[PDB]
Amino acid sequence: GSSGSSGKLHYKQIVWVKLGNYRWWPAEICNPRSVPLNIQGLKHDLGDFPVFFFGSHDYYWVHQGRVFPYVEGDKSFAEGQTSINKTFKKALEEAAKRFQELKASGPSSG
Repeated sequence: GSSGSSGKLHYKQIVWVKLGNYRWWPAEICNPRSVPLNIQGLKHDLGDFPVFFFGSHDYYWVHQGRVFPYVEGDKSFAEGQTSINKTFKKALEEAAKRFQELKASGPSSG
């Protein structure tokens, strides 16, 4: 916001999506004005914001605190000799792109 700001996730932000077990899935918080009504229509309570699931490409409303901040200069978890080859990877790549895109965007508020 302005003066004293540091908390709660903000739209257009790369984070980690919790699915279950040691397995996870990257995603980026999106805005309700961005996603289609189809998503908007989705009910909610509070905090829960629209997020886009990479690889799959699906929007959902998930509370906050369950998602983690995706780092760039580091990983040590999902990278280093891999012979899986699945949607995940596709998501990983996308998740990366976005992160690179977000930061790589014209100046407009913020």
